[PDB]
Amino acid sequence: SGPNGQCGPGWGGCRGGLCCSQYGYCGSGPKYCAH
Repeated sequence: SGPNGQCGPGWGGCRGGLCCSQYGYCGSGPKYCAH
């Protein structure tokens, strides 16, 4: 995953406590995990 937390086709997914946001950026919270 890129240094900014980029997730998706070529960077990878997010960490266990992290989730792919609607902007392709890894983050925590229900607003990032509960997409």
